[PDB]
Amino acid sequence: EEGTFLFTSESVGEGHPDKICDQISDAVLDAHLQQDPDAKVACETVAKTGMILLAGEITSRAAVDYQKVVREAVKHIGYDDSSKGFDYKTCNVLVALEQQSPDIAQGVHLDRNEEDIGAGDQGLMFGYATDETEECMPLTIVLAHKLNAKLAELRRNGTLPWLRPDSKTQVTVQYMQDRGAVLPIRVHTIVISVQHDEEVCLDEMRDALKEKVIKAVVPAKYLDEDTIYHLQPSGRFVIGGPQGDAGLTGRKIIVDTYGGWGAHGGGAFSGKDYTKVDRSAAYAARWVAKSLVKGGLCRRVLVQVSYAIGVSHPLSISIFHYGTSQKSERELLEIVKKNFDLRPGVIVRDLDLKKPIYQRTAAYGHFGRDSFPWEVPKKLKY
Amino acid sequence: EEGTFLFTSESVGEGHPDKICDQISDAVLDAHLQQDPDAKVACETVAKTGMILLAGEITSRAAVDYQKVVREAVKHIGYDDSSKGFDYKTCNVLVALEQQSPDIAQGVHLDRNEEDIGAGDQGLMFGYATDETEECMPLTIVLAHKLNAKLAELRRNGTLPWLRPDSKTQVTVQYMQDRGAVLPIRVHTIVISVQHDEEVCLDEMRDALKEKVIKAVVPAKYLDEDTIYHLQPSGRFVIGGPQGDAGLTGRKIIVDTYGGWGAHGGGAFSGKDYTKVDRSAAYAARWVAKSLVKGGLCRRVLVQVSYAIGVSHPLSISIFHYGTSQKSERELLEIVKKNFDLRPGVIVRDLDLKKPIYQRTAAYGHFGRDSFPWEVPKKLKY
Ligand SMILES: COc1ccc(-c2c(Nc3ccccn3)[nH]c3c(C4=CCCCC4)c(-c4ccccc4)nn3c2=O)cc1
Ligand SMILES: COc1ccc(-c2c(Nc3ccccn3)[nH]c3c(C4=CCCCC4)c(-c4ccccc4)nn3c2=O)cc1
Ligand SMILES: C[S@@+](CC[C@H](N)C(=O)[O-])C[C@H]1O[C@@H](n2cnc3c(N)ncnc32)[C@H](O)[C@@H]1O
Ligand SMILES: C[S@@+](CC[C@H](N)C(=O)[O-])C[C@H]1O[C@@H](n2cnc3c(N)ncnc32)[C@H](O)[C@@H]1O
Ligand SMILES: [Cl-]
Ligand SMILES: [Cl-]
Ligand SMILES: [Cl-]
Ligand SMILES: [Cl-]
Repeated sequence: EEGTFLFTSESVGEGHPDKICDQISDAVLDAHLQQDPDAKVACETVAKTGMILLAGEITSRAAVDYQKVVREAVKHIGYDDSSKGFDYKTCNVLVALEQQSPDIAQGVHLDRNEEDIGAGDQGLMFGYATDETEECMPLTIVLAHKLNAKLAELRRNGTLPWLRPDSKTQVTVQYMQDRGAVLPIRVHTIVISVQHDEEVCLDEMRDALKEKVIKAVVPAKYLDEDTIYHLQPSGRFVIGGPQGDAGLTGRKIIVDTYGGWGAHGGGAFSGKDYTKVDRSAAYAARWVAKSLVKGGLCRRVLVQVSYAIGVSHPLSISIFHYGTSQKSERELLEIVKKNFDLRPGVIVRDLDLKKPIYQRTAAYGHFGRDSFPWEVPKKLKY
Repeated sequence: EEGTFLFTSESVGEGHPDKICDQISDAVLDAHLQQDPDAKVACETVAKTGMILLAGEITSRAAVDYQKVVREAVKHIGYDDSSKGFDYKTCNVLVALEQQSPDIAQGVHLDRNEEDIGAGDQGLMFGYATDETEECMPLTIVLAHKLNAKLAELRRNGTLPWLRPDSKTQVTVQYMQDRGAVLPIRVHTIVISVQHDEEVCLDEMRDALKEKVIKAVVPAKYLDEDTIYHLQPSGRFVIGGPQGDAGLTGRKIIVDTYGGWGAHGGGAFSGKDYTKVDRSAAYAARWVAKSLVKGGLCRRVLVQVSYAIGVSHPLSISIFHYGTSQKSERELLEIVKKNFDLRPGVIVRDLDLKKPIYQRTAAYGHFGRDSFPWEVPKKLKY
């Protein structure tokens, strides 16, 4: 119908090779933070057949056993046997980690008061919130994440023992306009691809994916006789994980955020401590956006911030409310400036960003879940 | 003023470590395509001190000397001596490349007519165009790219011989609304950080960056006494390239596209042949968007497509014109469907995507430059 449109988002499972890397990078970060809350961490992970490589820069007082940390993360994901294509017990773990560049350290944080630490890099970051779900997230990405979580649940509980950890999902929703906001109408198309054992047949998989995965996740009111299902569309997915496709940290940044809604500034989250504004300022911007929506000021909002390396205050803060506020964007920006301090050395205090909770963020999206500090709205004064 | 806002985009130079990886990945792709136009290539590159690692999946009839291809790419970028932190002559080149998964091959392209080849993965992709510049790109990202290009020019011509290849820039523009379109007013803030030799002092660098870089790129009509300049804001950037910061392919996807404008579906471009719709469908979507703007149908437009692995036709196509067309989005979508075929096996023909031109795309953005096929608008019939 006129005024309607389709929009698609995707998500991936815990054993998707890029997500393996994000989780390992954040397991490394958490291990450092457990011993040194001020650790400077920039840990990239690369995964291919039989290999996890850590590359990057860490300056920390912690003593971290990288072999143990990496292998325990892979064990948790479920890659525990050569029959599955990857095994935490027997893979190669290679480490190419150096100290943080002293030139960066001197320009960012050396001899600086914590509240006045400089941004760890330049960059731009966005925060988004939408009233279309209680958790202020787009329905497309929420459903896509939940489909992957359901696969992992049914794998771990033994219901569908042919499942393996590598999966991808994609959800297309038909939306209608509503005064600048968007309203989901129906699910138009669902894709699910998941790695599987050599014995199970395609028809058994497709039936299970429809009846035990989709129907257990997606409300029936969104599904109808016209909904299109692409279930195991490649026909065979026995080879998977890093053996099927190289993984790298920071290659699922749209899955990690809003599924394509809002906007993205390009920076990856995993493997980075709070001085890297790619993560901390994106978390703070989500917190601002969600606070504006939960505060009743907007129904939908996009916030941009930006930084220069070594400079503590943002270079720019901007807000767009899609026509969903009675207040001008100028007024909302004044409210934001009166209620939030987006220096990284203040964000760290407000969002408790030295705490080792980051591995938990590294699958199923960083936003919309589990009442992390950036998901608890701030009560606004104005 | 009310109705105005700030917006920031960034770009990076040819020697930025992530961009080094993109360029190497596409040098590898081009080397394969020179000998085997049908090569299946998924080449990731990782860079750290003294190391280029290639990881991924290639099935090809070509005989490629990876040592030579990698080292020649690094030579071109300018890393030719240990004094600069990296040297093509003496770095380590490690290769962890396997064949493409046979399970992918059978589901995507084996025994398929070329026009009916399946998408090489699921995913979503966007194309964007804006009439604010002749090349239909946002001014923020165009200026940011041009600042990095100017640095490389002045490095290569010996004017500023203290420059090294690793650089980043960022441009904040004040915009005003214009009937759904956006109109740039002035440059609010510029950041430039660039790697340099041990001898040159900060004041010499800052003066040169203002007088010989910014003033040679940014029209004076956009600069005024209030413009803020953050030039070498870290104070020291002698350590750079992969030694200062690990690089990975596909970690500059917003730099590669629209600088944060429009939208992004998450997929990286470099190192991938045309069957990977992350690249080919994003290129085709840019071509659609630019064709609509150059055709006079819109002033600003965002196109989304999406795919399932193994399926040739897009699962969804959607268009949003920001209120800048007299035609409804429904009508524009009908025009697009009548004029474009977004199957990957047709895109390859329309955009000549077996030709080895990809290394040229891998710095300074994939869009808005050099009349690549996706930048030449299609004449639309309706
Ligand atoms: C008066 O009330 C409203 C409420 C919403 C909108 C609106 C909208 N209407 C629409 C109507 C018919 C057909 C297509 N579209 N379409 C979109 C999109 C897109 C949709 C499909 C392609 C891709 C971008 C987006 C968007 C999504 C992600 C990232 C960036 C932008 N926003 N958006 C909107 O706000 C307009 C007016
Ligand atoms: C009637 O004519 C128009 C023309 C343009 C707009 C408009 C707009 N007005 C605006 C006015 C005052 C203050 C802030 N904003 N602000 C934006 C933004 C953003 C701006 C700053 C934060 C981040 C997103 C974006 C956008 C950019 C990148 C990615 C996604 C969305 N689009 N956008 C628009 O279209 C509205 C009406
Ligand atoms: C399709 S692979 C990307 C293309 C691949 N690099 C190549 O060489 O063609 C991308 C992701 O899809 C999933 N995948 C891998 N093998 C697959 C298969 N046989 N069927 C469906 N999806 C698959 C995995 O999640 C993988 O990380
Ligand atoms: C600042 S580094 C990212 C943080 C880094 N990984 C760490 O360990 O803190 C990101 C990019 O900024 C640039 N960069 C590196 N050293 C820098 C310095 N001393 N001053 C300014 N920018 C620098 C390079 O382009 C590099 O790829
Ligand atoms: Cl992927
Ligand atoms: Cl949006
Ligand atoms: Cl970077
Ligand atoms: Cl935009």
